[PDB]
Amino acid sequence: ACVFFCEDAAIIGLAV
Amino acid sequence: ACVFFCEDAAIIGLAV
Amino acid sequence: ACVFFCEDAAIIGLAV
Amino acid sequence: ACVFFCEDAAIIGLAV
Amino acid sequence: ACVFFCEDAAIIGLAV
Amino acid sequence: ACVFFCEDAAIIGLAV
Amino acid sequence: ACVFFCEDAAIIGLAV
Amino acid sequence: ACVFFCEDAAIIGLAV
Amino acid sequence: ACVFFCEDAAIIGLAV
Amino acid sequence: ACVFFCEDAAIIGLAV
Amino acid sequence: ACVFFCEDAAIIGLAV
Amino acid sequence: ACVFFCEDAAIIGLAV
Amino acid sequence: ACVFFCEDAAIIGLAV
Amino acid sequence: ACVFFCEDAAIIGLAV
Amino acid sequence: ACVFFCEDAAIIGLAV
Amino acid sequence: ACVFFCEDAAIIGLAV
Amino acid sequence: ACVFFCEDAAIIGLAV
Amino acid sequence: ACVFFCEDAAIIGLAV
Amino acid sequence: ACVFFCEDAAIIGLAV
Amino acid sequence: ACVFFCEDAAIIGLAV
Amino acid sequence: ACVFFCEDAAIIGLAV
Amino acid sequence: ACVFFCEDAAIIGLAV
Amino acid sequence: ACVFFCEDAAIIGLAV
Amino acid sequence: ACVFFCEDAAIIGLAV
Ligand SMILES: [Cl-]
Ligand SMILES: [Cl-]
Ligand SMILES: [Cl-]
Ligand SMILES: [Cl-]
Ligand SMILES: [Cl-]
Ligand SMILES: [Cl-]
Ligand SMILES: [Cl-]
Ligand SMILES: [Cl-]
Ligand SMILES: [Cl-]
Ligand SMILES: [Cl-]
Ligand SMILES: [Cl-]
Ligand SMILES: [Cl-]
Ligand code: NA
Ligand code: NA
Ligand code: NA
Ligand code: NA
Ligand code: NA
Ligand code: NA
Ligand code: NA
Ligand code: NA
Ligand code: NA
Ligand code: NA
Ligand code: NA
Ligand code: NA
Repeated sequence: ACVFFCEDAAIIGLAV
Repeated sequence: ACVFFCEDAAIIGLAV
Repeated sequence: ACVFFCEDAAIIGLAV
Repeated sequence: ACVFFCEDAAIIGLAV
Repeated sequence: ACVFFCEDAAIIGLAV
Repeated sequence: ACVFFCEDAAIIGLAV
Repeated sequence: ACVFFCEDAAIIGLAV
Repeated sequence: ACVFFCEDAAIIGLAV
Repeated sequence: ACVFFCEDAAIIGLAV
Repeated sequence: ACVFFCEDAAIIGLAV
Repeated sequence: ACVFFCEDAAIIGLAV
Repeated sequence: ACVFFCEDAAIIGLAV
Repeated sequence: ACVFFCEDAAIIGLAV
Repeated sequence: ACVFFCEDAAIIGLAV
Repeated sequence: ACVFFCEDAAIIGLAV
Repeated sequence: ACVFFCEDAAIIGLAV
Repeated sequence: ACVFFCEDAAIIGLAV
Repeated sequence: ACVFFCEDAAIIGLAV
Repeated sequence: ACVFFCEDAAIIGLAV
Repeated sequence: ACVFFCEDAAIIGLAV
Repeated sequence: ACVFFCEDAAIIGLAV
Repeated sequence: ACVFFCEDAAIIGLAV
Repeated sequence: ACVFFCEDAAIIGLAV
Repeated sequence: ACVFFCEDAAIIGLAV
């Protein structure tokens, strides 16, 4: 999996 | 948001 | 039927 | 491995 | 127009 | 929502 | 079913 | 060969 | 006509 | 560079 | 023949 | 530039 | 892992 | 939207 | 090219 | 906008 | 205290 | 002075 | 609190 | 799990 | 060694 | 190559 | 010593 | 100036 930094506001690293 | 194609197996586009 | 790509977030093909 | 696109309903990618 | 993916089998892109 | 592929010309994805 | 991409030419998505 | 996506309607992948 | 995917950066479908 | 599929709505491949 | 998308990592189309 | 999908065998995207 | 579409030219999906 | 770190050289986080 | 942070375990930035 | 890193507990990025 | 970056998937800073 | 990470889209460090 | 990155030299993360 | 940054030499992220 | 991020205030990277 | 973080003003990553 | 982030492609920290 | 990450222990960002 990879870490992405996204927002939809909090910007969080998501483990995907 | 963006679409990522990842697996952890099913490979799915995730809306992130 | 037709395939639509939708999400509610995994994007999946739905057979309509 | 190979990716297949199959109805499981949702049509998704599957890693074989 | 929009492109639809439909089957009646072959799945065909349709110019609509 | 669903993604459609439509000519607006440029053919682009559209989120509905 | 699975979608296969085959030609016999046109390359056709097949609902299998 | 290359794959082209053309319509004359159905949009067909062509093995060229 | 055929669809080509080009950019000049958004990649768009162009109807040729 | 890479192609990303994002929206902010049109979903477009961006050459980045 | 059919096209399968496989990797051993670049994912390539293989003509089977 | 445009992306083409061509057999080089492996079928790959090529930037022209 | 995820698939990314990048070029450095061939554009290929990389399993990462 | 997401932040990507790319170069085409300066490496910058792009809001996409 | 872009830097991605992935694991398959060590998590490393990959130049892709 | 700017990104701040703040404890909300979880320390997260916040877009202002 | 120390900050650790953990996830259970958002990766957050945890104050320990 | 302090460094803030802002964008108006490249995210840059700004010396304040 | 928020983390600020400031210098007066060393650039120091400050717990504010 | 948590990410640690440790010299193994190369300093890399490690998932625990 | 590992790098830890701790405060006792300044948040300091520590070579451990 | 290596990444440096330098003020050019904007502080940006630079590939050397 | 100083840490530089370099690659020859994984980007690693190098202790110099 | 450039930011360097060095230790003599604490790892300190240095404004150079
Ligand atoms: Cl139909
Ligand atoms: Cl695999
Ligand atoms: Cl949505
Ligand atoms: Cl034609
Ligand atoms: Cl056949
Ligand atoms: Cl280009
Ligand atoms: Cl913004
Ligand atoms: Cl402490
Ligand atoms: Cl200050
Ligand atoms: Cl995990
Ligand atoms: Cl390089
Ligand atoms: Cl030193
Ligand atoms: Na059917
Ligand atoms: Na039909
Ligand atoms: Na056939
Ligand atoms: Na034709
Ligand atoms: Na037409
Ligand atoms: Na053939
Ligand atoms: Na504290
Ligand atoms: Na200064
Ligand atoms: Na200060
Ligand atoms: Na301490
Ligand atoms: Na040392
Ligand atoms: Na020093």
